[PDB]
Amino acid sequence: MEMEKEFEQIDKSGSWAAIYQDIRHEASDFPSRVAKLPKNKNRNRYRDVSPFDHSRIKLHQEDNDYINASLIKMEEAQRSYILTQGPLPNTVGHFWEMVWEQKSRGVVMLNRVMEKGSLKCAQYWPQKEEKEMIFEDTNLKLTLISEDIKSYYTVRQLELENLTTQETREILHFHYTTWPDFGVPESPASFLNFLFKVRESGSLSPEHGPVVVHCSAGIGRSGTFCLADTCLLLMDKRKDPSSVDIKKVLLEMRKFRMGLIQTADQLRFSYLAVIEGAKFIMGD
Ligand SMILES: NNC(=S)NCCc1ccc(Cl)cc1
Repeated sequence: MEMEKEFEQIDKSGSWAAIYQDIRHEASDFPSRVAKLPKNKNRNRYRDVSPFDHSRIKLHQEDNDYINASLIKMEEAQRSYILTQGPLPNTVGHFWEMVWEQKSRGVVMLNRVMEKGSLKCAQYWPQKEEKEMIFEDTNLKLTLISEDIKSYYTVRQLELENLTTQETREILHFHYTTWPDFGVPESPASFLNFLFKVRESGSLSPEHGPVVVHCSAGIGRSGTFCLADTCLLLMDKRKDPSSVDIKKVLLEMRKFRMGLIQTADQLRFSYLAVIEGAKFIMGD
């Protein structure tokens, strides 16, 4: 059912809460036993947000291989995403180890370090060229190369160096800076512009490892980013773009990480972004 019509029908009937709860009821439940081991309590920002064992990213070390991060693999769209929490003071080194090991080109950040007067994630990247960061636990060096500040987002060029082998790579940091402290944006225009800048970079393409995407918990804003991308790609690929069912794509993605899309307002915003983005995808 053409999603724009399904949209006006849910809006006129005011049933966003009822649709959202049906998704929560049908969603997959898989074990997260590694996440709940006592040695990992300080590796988790939230007690109720864990990666499933079957889809979790493993760090390449014999000691403790655990990070709060999941591989979302979309078979028909031919896209992969890593979704992760905002790094903690004791997981900043693990975060950059995962970027290195998975061969990612891009990091997508959808939150500010401080929101609502509290810390939502660690200051995990350098703010001045001349003041580089060293992570001694994972033997990595990170340098700020350049920064381009726009009204809705910032793009940064970083150098990550594996101090063990002296190999270096360029990482792009895409930072969406204007998501409001409460609710969702009124228009999806600046979010869609941001998604098209990430795509243009090559960060989402098969010649690199998966893009790393985060917010505070790595399920809400992060969920919106990957749901919109995948839905617009399927609308480009299929003979009938009106066959794309956003609720079915979201349940497929929830097989790989729990809780993706945290509120009925984030679900409505996801429909709005796909509907509006399609008026470029279909030829404009
Ligand atoms: N416009 N001229 C440039 S960018 N020269 C090279 C500087 C550089 C670039 C990328 C990385 Cl990862 C590290 C260092």
